[PDB]
Amino acid sequence: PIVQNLQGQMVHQCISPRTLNAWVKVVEEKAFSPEVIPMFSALSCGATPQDLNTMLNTVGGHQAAMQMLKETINEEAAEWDRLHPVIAPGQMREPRGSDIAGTTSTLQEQIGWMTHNPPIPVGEIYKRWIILGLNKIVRMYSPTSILDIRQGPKEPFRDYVDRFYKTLRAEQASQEVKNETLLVQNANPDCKTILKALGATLEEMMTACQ
Amino acid sequence: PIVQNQGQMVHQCISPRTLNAWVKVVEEKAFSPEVIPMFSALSCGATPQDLNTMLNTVGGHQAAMQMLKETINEEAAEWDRLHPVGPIAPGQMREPRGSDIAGTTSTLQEQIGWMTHNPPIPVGEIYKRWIILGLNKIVRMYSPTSILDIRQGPKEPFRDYVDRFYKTLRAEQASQEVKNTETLLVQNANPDCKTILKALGATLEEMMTACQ
Amino acid sequence: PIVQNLQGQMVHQCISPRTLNAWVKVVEEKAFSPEVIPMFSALSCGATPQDLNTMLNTVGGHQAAMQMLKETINEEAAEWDRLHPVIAPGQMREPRGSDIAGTTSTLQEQIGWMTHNPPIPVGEIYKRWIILGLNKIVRMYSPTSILDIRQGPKEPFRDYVDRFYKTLRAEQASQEVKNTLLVQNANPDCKTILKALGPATLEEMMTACQ
Amino acid sequence: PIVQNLQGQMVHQCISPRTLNAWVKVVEEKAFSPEVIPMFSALSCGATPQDLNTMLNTVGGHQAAMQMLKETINEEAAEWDRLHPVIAPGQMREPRGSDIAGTTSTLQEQIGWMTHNPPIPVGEIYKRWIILGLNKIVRMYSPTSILDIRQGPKEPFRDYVDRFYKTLRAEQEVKNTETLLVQNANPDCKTILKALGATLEEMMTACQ
Amino acid sequence: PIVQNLQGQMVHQCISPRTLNAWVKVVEEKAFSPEVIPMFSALSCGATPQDLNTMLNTVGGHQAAMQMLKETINEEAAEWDRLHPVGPIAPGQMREPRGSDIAGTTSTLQEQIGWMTHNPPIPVGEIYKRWIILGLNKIVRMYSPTSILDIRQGPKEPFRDYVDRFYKTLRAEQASQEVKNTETLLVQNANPDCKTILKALGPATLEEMMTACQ
Amino acid sequence: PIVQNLQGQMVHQCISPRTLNAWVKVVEEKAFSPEVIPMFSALSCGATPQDLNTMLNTVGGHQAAMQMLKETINEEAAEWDRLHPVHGPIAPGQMREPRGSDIAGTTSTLQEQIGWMTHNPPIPVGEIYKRWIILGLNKIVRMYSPTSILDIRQGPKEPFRDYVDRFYKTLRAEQEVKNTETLLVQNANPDCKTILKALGPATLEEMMTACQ
Ligand SMILES: COc1ccc(-n2c([C@H](Cc3cc(F)cc(F)c3)NC(=O)CN3CCN(S(=O)(=O)c4ccc(N)cc4)CC3=O)nc3ccccc3c2=O)cc1
Ligand SMILES: COc1ccc(-n2c([C@H](Cc3cc(F)cc(F)c3)NC(=O)CN3CCN(S(=O)(=O)c4ccc(N)cc4)CC3=O)nc3ccccc3c2=O)cc1
Ligand SMILES: COc1ccc(-n2c([C@H](Cc3cc(F)cc(F)c3)NC(=O)CN3CCN(S(=O)(=O)c4ccc(N)cc4)CC3=O)nc3ccccc3c2=O)cc1
Ligand SMILES: COc1ccc(-n2c([C@H](Cc3cc(F)cc(F)c3)NC(=O)CN3CCN(S(=O)(=O)c4ccc(N)cc4)CC3=O)nc3ccccc3c2=O)cc1
Ligand SMILES: COc1ccc(-n2c([C@H](Cc3cc(F)cc(F)c3)NC(=O)CN3CCN(S(=O)(=O)c4ccc(N)cc4)CC3=O)nc3ccccc3c2=O)cc1
Ligand SMILES: COc1ccc(-n2c([C@H](Cc3cc(F)cc(F)c3)NC(=O)CN3CCN(S(=O)(=O)c4ccc(N)cc4)CC3=O)nc3ccccc3c2=O)cc1
Repeated sequence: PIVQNLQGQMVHQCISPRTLNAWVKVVEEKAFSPEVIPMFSALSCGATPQDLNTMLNTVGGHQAAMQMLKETINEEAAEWDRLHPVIAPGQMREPRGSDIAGTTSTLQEQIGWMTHNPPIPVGEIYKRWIILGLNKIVRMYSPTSILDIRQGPKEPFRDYVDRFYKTLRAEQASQEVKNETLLVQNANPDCKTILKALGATLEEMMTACQ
Repeated sequence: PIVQNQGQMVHQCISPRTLNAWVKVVEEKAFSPEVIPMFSALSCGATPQDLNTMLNTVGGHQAAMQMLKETINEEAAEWDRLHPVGPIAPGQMREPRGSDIAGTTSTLQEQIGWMTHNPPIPVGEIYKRWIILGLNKIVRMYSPTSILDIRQGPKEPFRDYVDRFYKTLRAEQASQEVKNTETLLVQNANPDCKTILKALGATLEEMMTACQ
Repeated sequence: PIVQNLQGQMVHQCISPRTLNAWVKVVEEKAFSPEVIPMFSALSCGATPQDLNTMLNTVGGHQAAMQMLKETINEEAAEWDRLHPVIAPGQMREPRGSDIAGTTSTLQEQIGWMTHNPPIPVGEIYKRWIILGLNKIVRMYSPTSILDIRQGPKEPFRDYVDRFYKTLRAEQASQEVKNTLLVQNANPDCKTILKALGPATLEEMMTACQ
Repeated sequence: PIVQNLQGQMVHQCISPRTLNAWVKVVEEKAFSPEVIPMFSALSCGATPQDLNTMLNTVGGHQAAMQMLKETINEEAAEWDRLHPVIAPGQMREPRGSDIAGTTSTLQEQIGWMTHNPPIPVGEIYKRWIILGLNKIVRMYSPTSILDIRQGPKEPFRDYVDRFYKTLRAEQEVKNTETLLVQNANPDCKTILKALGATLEEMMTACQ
Repeated sequence: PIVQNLQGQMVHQCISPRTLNAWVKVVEEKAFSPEVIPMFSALSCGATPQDLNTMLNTVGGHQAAMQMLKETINEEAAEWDRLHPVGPIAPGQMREPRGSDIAGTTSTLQEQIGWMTHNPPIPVGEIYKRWIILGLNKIVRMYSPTSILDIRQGPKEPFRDYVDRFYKTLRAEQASQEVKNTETLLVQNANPDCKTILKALGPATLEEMMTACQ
Repeated sequence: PIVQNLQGQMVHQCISPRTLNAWVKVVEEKAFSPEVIPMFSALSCGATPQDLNTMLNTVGGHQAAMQMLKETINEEAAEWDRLHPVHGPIAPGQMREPRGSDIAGTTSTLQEQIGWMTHNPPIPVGEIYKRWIILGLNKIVRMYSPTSILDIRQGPKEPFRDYVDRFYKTLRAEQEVKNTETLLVQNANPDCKTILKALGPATLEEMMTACQ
């Protein structure tokens, strides 16, 4: 990553083993559950594109997902190249899409762009792209539609809701589309009665159905 | 988080140690009360971004986490009432709205600016306050039993009963005036103990010795 | 905690996850075995009262013990307030009992008191109180009286002694009061052997009975 | 490794136990699965040739692979010696192939070359060679040809693809994908896939 | 412990949790096997007497051993007090430590640091450590199950195993390494088949004896 | 060990618990498999002779091996004393030449050891002693090696790769004399030996493909 020495300067560090291991475990244990994204994002704090490639490369298995991911990166790099078409000796060049994915850039270039003032945050840009791709995967790997999350007849409301919102987190839509109407619909009769009786916070709905 | 290098205050990444610690806490302890202090400790120094990171890494408990978002909305709206916010002065640092504190509408730089500025606007600590509010409501929610239903089993050692009593009591939300203890504790004691305890006019230490 | 930067200044750090986890494990694994006290004391090296509260709060279960602990803290804070009753703008105020327990003080105050020269070691004072309470608990949680630690007829002396001293460690009295019963409670075969020596090191007694 | 002190200077550190253990575990758990290469590369960030030797030496087992590896290093060192044939008192000498593998160089030389301006990145060069050898091994240890990765008749497309690309990784103009993937798909899917002109996302939706 | 800041000065740190845990595990896993001593010594690198007390206090169980240990410390502190007797101290100045100051009983942490970091150092940490290690040796011998005399090579026991037992057992026992000075009782206690073979060589390296009996 | 402070100076550190534990585990898990040597060498990066003694002392069990090791150290210290005999009473203040036993950390203090190592030019007593220990560790590894390379014959149902793995593992335990693809072919089973003999004495890669 790039991080700040107790002096003041911004310097390149290696990825820790702690971070490497953390990432592999995440992927091993949690597949492409949604909470992988924030965990990836956190574990890639400071990351150069090189570090992001390292991280993705250490993922074995899920190679369909990872090819899908490469496709999503191609799309976003091509779009970057549309919006910013691209040389002076000594000076620092503008990065193409493929420079951001760390394909055509060297580490030094990547550091140059990131630590320059103002920064070209190629790490953060590539990360944005990877996270796009990771969302598409998470939805892909999502087993069940939110429509098929119905409260079991002997299912405590809380459990149902847990499933509801877990499932909902996996899917991709405007948070307008994601914004407690299907929650009530899919509730079981006993609860739906109780919930329909109110005009309500989730806290209220969960108390009411407890 | 924000922490101290030399002498200057600087942004660090969240450690993997901290991330893992938080996930484990939530995996192992659900929303047992001791999650709150553990969250608070593990979020020492945290920017709102770090707090979001932490909450995002929680998979499962998504009902709780939506409940949490609601509690944050309530407190942000109230913040916006108490501190209304033009085009800001160029260069200068703007007043944060509620949603800036939850790290929704602020950038990391803004968040750092507010926290490290002198005097500090401790957006990290404010958001943390809100999250902890929400976490308490959840802990009460996830609490299975009312303190009224904590009755000493007929073959239950007093100490165990008390452990349950106070564990259960910790889960519930009220002024410690309302929680103020050694009245329902005695009531709910089993006969053998209730006799012994009623005999005294007493510390918990004394009650536990007496019933041992 | 408060600890020293490689420069020289005394500065506040967060509690490490390592320390948090260490403390929880201690309590999970060892309950209120006596060796919890020194382990708590070590893990609270440098601690502000805030850190001490954090640590105690992370203990789930043993809530009877922890209420008992709060009572012991009340006693000692009230006594502090007896011995030291009692504001100037800018200046640093004298801490009441409840300021030491971190109830009524802010972190800044706590740091102020501790890092001031001369120090008001509120961390160390509160720690003293907590350790008082922890001793009362350890005695409480102690199953057996030292009087009831009798060497089994087929029990190796060393085991007996191990039990003896473990049990003895749990109980609360001046080490004058703890400073005879080891020999008394020994089984006949050993008691003969031990009585044969002139009121002897433990090493000697354990060799003699081996 | 060679890494940067909070001051600013470049200095030699020992390999951490964390790194050593990490590497051994990788090799124990993942054998010569492809993701070992990037994991080796990451864990050898900063490495002197000495550190690279250390790392390879700590691998017990897979001694066939490791001899194969030595052969690949010989080839690349000999080639280095062809392309750069090879002292002034005080001054720093040009490294032969065997100096890069850390066989004939001392640690000091290795540091000298790496930290000199401009750098002679013997660490990175040797690493390049090791990674060459590691690829040959990964292909060796690969059980199945991409030709023999056929979608089972009751195999979900995603699983098939996972196998396809895992297998493909073990073996990029030549690797260039959405031609043998379709060929080897089972009938039901091949129909559906042939119907499109397509991203993998699209193909996987279509076959789901 | 006392350790050196990246500047240059010597400063007190807390004991790490890593160190605490390490010590407890050692004692849990390895009891009073001999390799506990060097492990204690290593884990107590830099230690103040306070840190040494902390470490010993975190040991639960083995309380017989730990009382034995206290006795050994009393003996050595009393002897210290004989060899270095100690008025009201000069104001400001640093006092001579009694035995009980070295065990961290009567000294404060500040005193302990003062003694250790002063030039020349009074290495109270290292002295107390010396005492603890004395006591730990007596314990290790105590907890040692078998005498070296009773380590006889089994009739179907490979020599190497026998030797492993021999020297493990020998390590547990306390005498001058003159008294421990090896390849005499090792041969005696060897089983017949080996004793023949070993006696055939002229009083030989251990390597040679182990090859010969393989 | 001796290592470099982020300033620039060379300073003594304690051995980490991480390093101690690492070493013990290595020895527990891997006995005297050959890869213990490089692992020891790595874990003893920076080591004073004191640190090397610490490390060896923490090894319980394998006490035969460890006595064998002491013998190997005696041999090499005596030889050191032959090649470098020691000067009267030493110059006051000045740093003395180390005898063999000073290098094994038997007769030297830590300060002396640091003095020798950090002096310019360095007397690398750590590295010298390490050399000796590694000599002894090799003799042990060969000792603890169960099988001769001659007795590594490819099983009739043994995949070549496995055979080779055994071959070279075994060979590592025991480089002109070690120089290889001659006994490897000899000891191959008939089916493979045919195939391998067909190629003109070939890389190992080629031999392993051919026999796969
Ligand atoms: C498409 O965007 C890309 C493509 C490549 C990289 N890239 C990479 C990426 C990082 C990566 C990993 C992922 F899991 C998912 C991602 F999205 C990104 N790794 C690789 O490409 C390595 N790698 C080899 C090729 N194949 S394959 O199966 O044989 C194959 C062959 C042909 C076709 N058509 C399809 C697949 C698998 C594979 O992994 N590694 C770098 C390492 C060192 C320096 C540079 C790079 C760099 O640039 C980065 C982004
Ligand atoms: C309610 O206040 C908020 C709202 C959003 C955030 N927020 C967040 C928060 C952090 C968070 C996590 C919690 F578990 C609980 C909390 F209270 C806070 N997480 C997310 O938004 C991620 N996320 C996706 C959306 N849903 S959902 O189920 O599809 C869904 C969709 C619509 C409706 N109406 C209900 C549910 C689940 C989910 O998590 N992550 C950020 C990351 C990067 C920058 C910014 C942010 C930021 O702003 C923070 C506080
Ligand atoms: C008794 O002295 C005290 C009392 C409270 C605190 N204190 C604390 C303490 C620290 C603590 C934890 C212990 F396990 C044991 C201890 F002795 C000390 N914790 C709490 O107050 C948290 N907490 C909630 C209340 N109860 S209860 O069961 O509902 C309950 C209900 C009715 C009655 N009458 C009594 C108790 C349990 C509980 O835990 N946490 C702080 C955090 C942030 C800033 C400040 C504080 C601060 O001041 C510290 C010392
Ligand atoms: C081939 O290129 C080389 C050759 C040697 C080294 N090298 C090394 C290498 C590192 C290494 C490890 C690998 F797994 C794979 C690699 F490719 C590279 N390790 C060793 O040499 C150790 N080692 C000895 C030789 N054999 S063997 O079985 O006896 C043998 C003998 C004859 C024949 N024909 C076949 C096999 C096994 C063995 O392991 N260790 C160093 C350590 C200290 C300083 C220097 C060195 C250095 O130079 C490095 C690269
Ligand atoms: C004998 O020399 C000593 C005596 C006491 C200490 N000492 C200590 C020592 C350190 C220690 C631990 C060991 F495992 C072994 C050692 F050798 C040394 N620990 C204790 O005192 C704790 N402790 C309490 C007393 N008993 S007991 O069973 O009730 C008991 C009762 C009656 C009789 N006659 C004998 C024992 C058990 C016990 O454990 N802890 C300090 C902590 C804070 C500041 C100071 C001290 C300090 O000075 C250090 C050395
Ligand atoms: C021969 O070279 C030596 C001899 C001794 C040391 N040495 C040591 C060495 C380090 C060491 C460990 C090894 F596993 C193997 C090695 F080769 C080297 N350790 C010991 O001496 C510890 N130790 C105790 C004695 N015995 S025994 O079985 O009772 C015994 C008694 C008599 C006879 N004849 C045979 C065996 C076993 C034992 O273990 N520890 C130091 C620690 C503190 C300061 C100094 C020293 C120092 O000098 C170092 C090198």
